[PDB]
Amino acid sequence: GPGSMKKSARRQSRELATQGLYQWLLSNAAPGEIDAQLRGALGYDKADKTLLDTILHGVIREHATLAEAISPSLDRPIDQLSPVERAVLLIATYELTHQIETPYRVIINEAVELAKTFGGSDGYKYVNGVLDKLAVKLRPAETQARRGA
Repeated sequence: GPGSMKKSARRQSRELATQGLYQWLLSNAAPGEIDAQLRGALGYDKADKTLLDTILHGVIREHATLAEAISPSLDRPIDQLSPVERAVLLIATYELTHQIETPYRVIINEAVELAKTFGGSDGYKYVNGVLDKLAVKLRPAETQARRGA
């Protein structure tokens, strides 16, 4: 399973978890509703840099299944967690799992691209603004490099 050659693989599962815990404390939705994301994507077995390769294939293949997996994971239908909320949370986390060290630029870009259909004029700025706040802490040097042209 997880390599964890020298230092614990547990870090990865935490970096995955912080997404859900953030959405929890930030969106202030019911614990289980958000917790469900891990019921669909079990972090334990996938928490390690070796599994990431497995994960990207799971992204290309099981993206749709993952998105749908939220509905049977709860006692309630998929739409409980608002369209934008779930759209961003599930995809961003699934990517984050294998993109923990990847530029927020690309992750946010993709998130914004999805936000188009879900939130449109509000959504694309909304998702940028919410992720930005973390990015300025997890990658300050890059966030300070704001190039308009």
